[PDB]
Amino acid sequence: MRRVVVTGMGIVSSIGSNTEEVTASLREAKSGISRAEEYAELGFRCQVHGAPDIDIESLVDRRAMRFHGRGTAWNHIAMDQAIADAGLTEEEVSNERTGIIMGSGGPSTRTIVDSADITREKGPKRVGPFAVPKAMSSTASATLATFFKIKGINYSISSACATSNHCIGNAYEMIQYGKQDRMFAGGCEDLDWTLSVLFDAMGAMSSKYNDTPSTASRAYDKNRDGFVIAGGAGVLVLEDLETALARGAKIYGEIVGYGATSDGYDMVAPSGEGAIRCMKMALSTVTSKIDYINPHATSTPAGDAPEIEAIRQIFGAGDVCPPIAATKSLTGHSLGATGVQEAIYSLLMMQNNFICESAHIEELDPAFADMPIVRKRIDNVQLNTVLSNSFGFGGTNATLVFQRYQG
Amino acid sequence: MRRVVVTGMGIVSSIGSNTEEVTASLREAKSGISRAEEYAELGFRCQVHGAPDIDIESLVDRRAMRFHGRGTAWNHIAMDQAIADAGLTEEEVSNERTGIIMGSGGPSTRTIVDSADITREKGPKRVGPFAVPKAMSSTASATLATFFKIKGINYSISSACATSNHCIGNAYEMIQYGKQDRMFAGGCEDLDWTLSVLFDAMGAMSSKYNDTPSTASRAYDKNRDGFVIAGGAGVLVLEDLETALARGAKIYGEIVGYGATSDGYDMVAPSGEGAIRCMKMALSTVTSKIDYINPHATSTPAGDAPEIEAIRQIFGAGDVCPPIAATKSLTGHSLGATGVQEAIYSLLMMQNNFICESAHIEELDPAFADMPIVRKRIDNVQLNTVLSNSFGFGGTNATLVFQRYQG
Ligand SMILES: Cc1cccc2c(N)ccnc12
Ligand SMILES: Cc1cccc2c(N)ccnc12
Ligand SMILES: [Cl-]
Ligand SMILES: [Cl-]
Ligand code: NA
Ligand code: NA
Ligand code: NA
Ligand code: NA
Repeated sequence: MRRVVVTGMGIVSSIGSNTEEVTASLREAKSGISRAEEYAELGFRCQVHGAPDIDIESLVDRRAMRFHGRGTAWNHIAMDQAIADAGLTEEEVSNERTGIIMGSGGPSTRTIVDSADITREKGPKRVGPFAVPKAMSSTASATLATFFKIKGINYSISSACATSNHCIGNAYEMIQYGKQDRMFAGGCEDLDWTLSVLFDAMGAMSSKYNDTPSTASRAYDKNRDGFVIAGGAGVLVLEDLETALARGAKIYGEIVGYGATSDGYDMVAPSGEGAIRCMKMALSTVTSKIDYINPHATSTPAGDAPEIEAIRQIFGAGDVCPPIAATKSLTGHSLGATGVQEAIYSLLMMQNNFICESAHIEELDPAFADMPIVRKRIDNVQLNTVLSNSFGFGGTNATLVFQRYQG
Repeated sequence: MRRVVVTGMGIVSSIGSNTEEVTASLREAKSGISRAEEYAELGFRCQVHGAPDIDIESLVDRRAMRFHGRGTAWNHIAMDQAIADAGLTEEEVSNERTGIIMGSGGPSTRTIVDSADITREKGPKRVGPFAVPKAMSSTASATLATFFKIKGINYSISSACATSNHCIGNAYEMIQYGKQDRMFAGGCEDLDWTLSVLFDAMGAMSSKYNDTPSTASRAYDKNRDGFVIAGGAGVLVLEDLETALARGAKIYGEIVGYGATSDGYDMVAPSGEGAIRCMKMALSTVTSKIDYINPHATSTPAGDAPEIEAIRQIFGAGDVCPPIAATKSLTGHSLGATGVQEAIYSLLMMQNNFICESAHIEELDPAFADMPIVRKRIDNVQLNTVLSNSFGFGGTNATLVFQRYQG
């Protein structure tokens, strides 16, 4: 099997509109969470969100927007960034050896609702002719494959909050097996009340910090009370190692492990044992120690703890366990975009020799007092191997391991 | 790479609620298309659909339905059928070597719309706590993986009308590469006005045959005027050959080729050249002649023709080209479910030594007069290798080739 490297990155996040902004937010523990006035107006319990701050119309032209919902428009921006970062020519983007696996946890719920409303108010014709590619689950792959003239693989994987970890992992497999030489991999999610209300209704989102929105997401805090929803996108350019070396690519890291398993247990709550099998699967092909864990940890009572137990089972407790820092405390949870964004955060930390604080821990949950949860940013540290978990509703687990390339 | 066989099938279709019913409809060219009174009431141009006729509550118990939209409920039925057909034990369904790749072209649009309506009329709490797993793009994999206690791979692929062909192909790869020994693969789609209107609004669906609904879908007819939308589901059980042989499995066929490519051209219209590359990819691993083509052909002016040209380019014209019969003329188009259902139709035709009529051709389009489009059912024919195309919006192409197992 061939070796596979990351040669370019792009991102739209609640903590920045490019990799430089995101790096600055990570370093300074600057929260991306703000008040969602619209949620309050509609009567939600949770009134916080992680909203990107980016001018779409300035970055994607009107005709290029015809088939984009907002999530996929953010994904288009991230794809332009990743192409520019990788320094790819048009021929390197558009060829039979180059594909795309790009997903979202849902399609444009906004498009679906607006369409139903306008059908009933003004008639079906007034939905307009461009709604299907926004509303279908493959929206992220379809829109980008068509616009960027992708000729190789083209489809979406979805797996809830695991979505873009599986997209990256499957794209890794395509290259390992020799089916493609370059892949664009990642995903996106719109941020819209028509999606967010589904989570508010299940009581899944934070509601006791509405008056201090910036600290509402607080993985590992004793008083965590649910996740904070976000939108955005991310893209990695992946290449077989020979392709990357021969063109003088930047190598942000090598993908050295991928795990994918299923709990077969509960729709919302993780089992823990599935996560253990997923991490062991990712680690089975890794020879070096892990220097940093980017957990799934979403700031929920029932979710943060089984993952910590799974980490304990594999790595042990205390100083022998890799440092753990939950980026969702700053970013919230962007569903389909989470996995790829967390890959990017981890690669940017590796590039810049620091591990961010696991933010907003005012009082550590005593269940986790034995674990190396990062309470203050760690500087001047050389990270060589990093592990990121994403887990999703339906007991779906994905883990990725990235390594600094040194030959 | 390991050999991979189909050991069980399940189906919910507009032309039958199990494989026996479906076989009878294929043999007798019995249309599954009927009047959609609701579409007429809402002011649609198209007033026809392909609706399954199946009593869900009699086949899936109430607690088991908690997280199902109607499409995934049909998918659950198809999964029960496929497990029963394969004769699998509980241990054979639930183990680390057994996974699920199960998709839909969209999630439950009904759930999304109902949720938005009830939020605005009665408040967010009244959405209830079970909406997310119905509304997310991974609904088919999440619900079934959780209920059937799947422990291996668990995710969805989506690619519009290519969805379940890619699900089967990726599951085939998992087994070929040795990552899993058994996979449940397929997909589903609900049938609901909140999805159908999106297609009516683009003018994509048949509207000139509303007074004769049974003949509205008519691939290759000179007067075809758009596709007819349908709902349903299908499931294949896939196994590595040694696993299948050792347990005395039924072998409905061996998967011997898979193609997946991208047009990189137009969002709605196929390019043709992408399809040629996809078929060549599927055929690159096939040594036998193709005895039957199950085309993508959806009964659209702009879609049926480029595929015919691509077939001509690969296979030639006239008698040297494999017989072509468009099952969508009977079934309509079930979006996420199409691929797997067409695999099942093709395997059932192979099992029963016949090729169905390509139905409702009152006047053949003269552009296709040189091609072996089946005008009357062909009996007493031994089919050994069959090819099925599914293509999707966003220029996404998938082709599967199945072969009668003879060693
Ligand atoms: C199995 C296991 C446990 C803890 C750490 C590991 C590592 N760093 C590489 C591979 N396997 C590992
Ligand atoms: C390339 C090509 C053209 C036509 C038929 C074929 C077949 N039956 C197997 C493999 N390749 C083929
Ligand atoms: Cl459950
Ligand atoms: Cl286009
Ligand atoms: Na309105
Ligand atoms: Na992570
Ligand atoms: Na109402
Ligand atoms: Na087909």
